[PDB]
Amino acid sequence: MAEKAGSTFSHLLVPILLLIGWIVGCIIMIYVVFS
Repeated sequence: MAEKAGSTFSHLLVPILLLIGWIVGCIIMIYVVFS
């Protein structure tokens, strides 16, 4: 979309945080589900 790195990182930053949150939640759920 934007050749600018700053903007590029910001654009991907959004989806990066969302994806990370899902991963973290999964790990936790497993901990609780386990015991």
